[PDB]
Amino acid sequence: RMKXIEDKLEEIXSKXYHXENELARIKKLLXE
Amino acid sequence: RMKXIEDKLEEIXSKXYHXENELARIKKLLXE
Amino acid sequence: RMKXIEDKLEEIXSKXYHXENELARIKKLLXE
Amino acid sequence: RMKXIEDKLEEIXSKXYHXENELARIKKLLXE
Repeated sequence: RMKXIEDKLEEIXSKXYHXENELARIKKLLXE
Repeated sequence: RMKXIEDKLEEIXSKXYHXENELARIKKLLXE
Repeated sequence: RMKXIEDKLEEIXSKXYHXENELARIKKLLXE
Repeated sequence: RMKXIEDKLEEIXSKXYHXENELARIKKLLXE
């Protein structure tokens, strides 16, 4: 149930870091 | 619980703006 | 509540089309 | 309800593989 959905949403937290970091992978291929 | 999941989904709202804006970062590296 | 979370997850459906289509924006900047 | 939300979140699992694989599409356009 409810708490163990909340603790899936706080995984989908991890995937929305890994969104950020692996876009910021691409920006720094495109970079400094 | 339920309402404070809904108010996580409306964070995952924020990450799916930041999807958009930081793709639209890349499109404008690739741009005008 | 429950049904109106389900009908947020089936928005986050829409954002995970717009993931796809606006990556496939970038692939076709990078293209045919 | 609850279990069939959990089994939507474990689809949004599939979309956050397809995030990964179709970014890693772009990295290997940009590549080896």
